[PDB]
Amino acid sequence: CTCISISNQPVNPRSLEKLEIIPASQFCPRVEIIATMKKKGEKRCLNPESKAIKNLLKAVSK
Amino acid sequence: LSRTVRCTCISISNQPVNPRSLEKLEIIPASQFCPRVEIIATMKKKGEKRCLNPESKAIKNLLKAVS
Amino acid sequence: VRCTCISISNQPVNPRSLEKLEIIPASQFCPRVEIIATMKKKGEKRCLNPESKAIKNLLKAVS
Amino acid sequence: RCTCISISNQPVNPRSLEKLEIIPASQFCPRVEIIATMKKKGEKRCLNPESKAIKNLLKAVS
Repeated sequence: CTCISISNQPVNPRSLEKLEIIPASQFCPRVEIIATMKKKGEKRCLNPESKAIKNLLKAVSK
Repeated sequence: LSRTVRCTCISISNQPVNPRSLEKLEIIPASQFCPRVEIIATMKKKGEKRCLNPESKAIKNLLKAVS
Repeated sequence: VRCTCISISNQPVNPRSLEKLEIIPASQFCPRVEIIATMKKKGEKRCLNPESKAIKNLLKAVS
Repeated sequence: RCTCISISNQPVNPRSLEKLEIIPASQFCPRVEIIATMKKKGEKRCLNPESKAIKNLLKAVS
């Protein structure tokens, strides 16, 4: 897929420009949570398993 | 200061979306370029881009649903 | 469709802060050319003047 | 991680283009990319930033 490497690193919501979620397609057996950081626009993936993701979305809501 | 450009969504839809029909989904929290969160649903069919109303209680379950 | 540009800046673009640059030719619900530039920092967008020449340069300087 | 996997070779009618975007070589994708969004069925297509045509096409669409 798009992630060459998933990250277990925490990401502070307030540093999120746009969070992207791409459910398992027909040519990518697995979920993909790509975060796009503000500064520099750093793009890194997120381990779908990690627990903080299980609430990072609820965060980017307000 | 005042913002130069507009937000990405002309309209936000209250209609719910079946998680399995989503091909993508992206949350874009506010900024001083679009002072409000825009939830964009990218459907599988006709690569259409429908925006979802973050207010809709519907667009609060669709996220856990995708993972 | 609509025109995303509320404004257009005559300021010069940091050819190296240019995260991404879009060129939306004139449509129907937006009868004009819009040149949007997203700067890396914060990923903030800024419209550029398509009549200006800063474009002949910048645009070319980005390929 | 890059957006463009395989840049296209065949010419894009300078008018039949709905939107064009340039992403200069970044710390997240070593190469200057050019995605041509097509009106009809809004297909997406990576152009070849080298074809002398492109250099001119980016000019024409302004």
